Amino acid sequence: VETPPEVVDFMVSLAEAPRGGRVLEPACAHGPFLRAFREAHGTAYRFVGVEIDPKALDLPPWAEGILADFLLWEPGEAFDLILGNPPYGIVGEASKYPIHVFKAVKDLYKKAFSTWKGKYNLYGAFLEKAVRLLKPGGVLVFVVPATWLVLEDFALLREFLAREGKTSVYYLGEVFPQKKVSAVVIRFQKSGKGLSLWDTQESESGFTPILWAEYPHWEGEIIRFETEETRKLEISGMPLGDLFHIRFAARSPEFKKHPAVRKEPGPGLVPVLTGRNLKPGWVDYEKNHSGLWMPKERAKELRDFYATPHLVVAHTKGTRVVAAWDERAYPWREEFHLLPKEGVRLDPSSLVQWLNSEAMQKHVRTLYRDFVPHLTLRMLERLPVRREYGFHT
DNA sequence: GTTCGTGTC
DNA sequence: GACACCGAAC
Ligand SMILES: NCCSC[C@H]1O[C@@H](n2cnc3c(N)ncnc32)[C@H](O)[C@@H]1O
Repeated sequence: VETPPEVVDFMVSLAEAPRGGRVLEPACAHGPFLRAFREAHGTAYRFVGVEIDPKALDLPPWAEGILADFLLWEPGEAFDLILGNPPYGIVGEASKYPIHVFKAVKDLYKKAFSTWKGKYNLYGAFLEKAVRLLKPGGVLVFVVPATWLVLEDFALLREFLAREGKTSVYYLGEVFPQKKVSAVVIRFQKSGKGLSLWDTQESESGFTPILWAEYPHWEGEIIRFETEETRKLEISGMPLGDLFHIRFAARSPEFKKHPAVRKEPGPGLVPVLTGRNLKPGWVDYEKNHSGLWMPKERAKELRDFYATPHLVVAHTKGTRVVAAWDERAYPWREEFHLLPKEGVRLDPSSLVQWLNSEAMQKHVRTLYRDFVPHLTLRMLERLPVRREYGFHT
């Protein structure tokens, strides 16, 4: 619920409004962005803050305060400038997710937002809402998690931004103390088109932006930090996804409902493996991390691919490629499981060595930095491997 | 069928 | 700060 002063200062340096313009801080609490903007650019604007919690709303006389759910709020008139730090979190059951609303409210959210996809996130909804509240040519400056650059849940959001105007993304990374989030600033303007990607560096003003790459024809594709070397490697090889079907492991409740699964070791039973069992180039078949055991030979009932040795790639070891050949064909409750496409003939050991290579680790760290704590399917399917006869590049 | 985000030390 | 969710969500 806080933004560091130098993140505020950076964002205000990116903000613009015509004089007499309408300036809005959604989820405002005491209105730090309104205050910072007014300090920097003076008093000749109309300042509005929207806050859902009356005990949090605390603005000076010069700002209009509104007590409402920003996501359901409909002003009479659109805005010249919208800035701030929206709330984040998945709306769902408290046992698993942090954002708790009545089902009727979540239904209203899904109705209001065309970018709502999968579990989605409050911050996605705040972005779509803000764009919708902009006058043509209006500017939005938000600080949000980096996850929307790459994740499937945000594909509709990226496509929406791409067609609604022009987007600049500035990577900050993990700049909130005591908060484990890699953050970006988004500067969007409701006009023109394209994407500009910027790095940043800490400075006495706060952050200095460094232009990284421009994508004038951006249509909502995943956003990555490309370099000469990442580009060269990709074109030198072919995508891993063109050689393999990529599946995910059966999930924990699938195992818990299977008649042969037990919560205890026993004769003829094998541990159900998790990501903690997967190592670079080998599998630990000994230690049980799942709390579940089953007859090895019945695993194929959950997914057919459990029946034979195959390549397993890690999902939750950060931005890394950690791969092994599961020669025993054990049951897995986690990770990616890669099955060769028709007529593909490879050497498991060669491919494993390549995927685990220092070169491959550097490749993914460059493109995807710390946006998310996973190697995702979208990243995995693009990993460059040797070109194979029958599908070159 | 598979996605996504603090918890631990 | 490295290494992990795991199951409610669609
Ligand atoms: N802008 C700082 C971080 S977001 C935290 C703040 O947003 C508020 N908030 C959470 N959800 C909101 C919503 N849907 N509409 C308006 N304010 C909201 C909280 O009350 C809190 O003050």
